Amino acid sequence: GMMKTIELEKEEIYCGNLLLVNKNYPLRDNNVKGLVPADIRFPNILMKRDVANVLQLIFEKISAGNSIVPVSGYRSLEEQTAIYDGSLKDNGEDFTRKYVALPNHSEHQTGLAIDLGLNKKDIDFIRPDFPYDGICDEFRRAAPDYGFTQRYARDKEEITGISHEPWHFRYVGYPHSKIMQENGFSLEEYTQFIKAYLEDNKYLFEQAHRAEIEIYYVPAKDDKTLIKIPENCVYQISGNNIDGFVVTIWR
Ligand SMILES: [Cl-]
Ligand SMILES: [Zn+2]
Repeated sequence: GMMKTIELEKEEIYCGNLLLVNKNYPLRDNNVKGLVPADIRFPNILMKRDVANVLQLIFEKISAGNSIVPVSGYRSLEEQTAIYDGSLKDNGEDFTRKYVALPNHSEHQTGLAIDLGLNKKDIDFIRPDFPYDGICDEFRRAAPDYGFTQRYARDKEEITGISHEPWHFRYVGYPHSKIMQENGFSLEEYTQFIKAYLEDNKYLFEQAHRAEIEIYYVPAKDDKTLIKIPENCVYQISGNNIDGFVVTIWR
């Protein structure tokens, strides 16, 4: 059918589900919209609306009931700064650099990241309990089917700059989360990987109808970046927070 041109300003590389935010690549757009409470039972834990909806789908699918609680979701700049400086004081500099993201380098400031914990009264905010057994592990194994990935694995510490965290999950959206799982990728790795697939060489994701999904990378131009899309497709576009765009096409 008809194709459609999308025109993107360079600053849109700093918006979207696939932002890479880490020590090297800071958040450059503090302007998160569509934050809502993740759950009636925790009004102070906010996250992006579609991400709260997805988190509810996962808890329903695994029958989590009340055994998993959200410990931290969206954090503003002032919250992250207070957490970092308070951890300097309580825990020391080595621990804090390994476990608390720098202000403006925290995925929590995007509304796409969530810290989860077993439901106890004894919950450590910085280290909540989220083991690789039982219901927490059911979540962990279901998560990539729904757009979530465990962000900081032990075998990727040298790449992520952050120590192993059982409890921290990041929404990137489907099928990206599933492709990362199949390949054992951290987000750092996936952000490089997808650059190998340009518009004339798209990555093809397909399960078993369902539907075919194509994904490709578009480098950002200095000014306006031009992307073509079929009117005959649901699509998503995200910046990668560095240098370009990932386009996802549902065929
Ligand atoms: Cl066109
Ligand atoms: Zn976290």
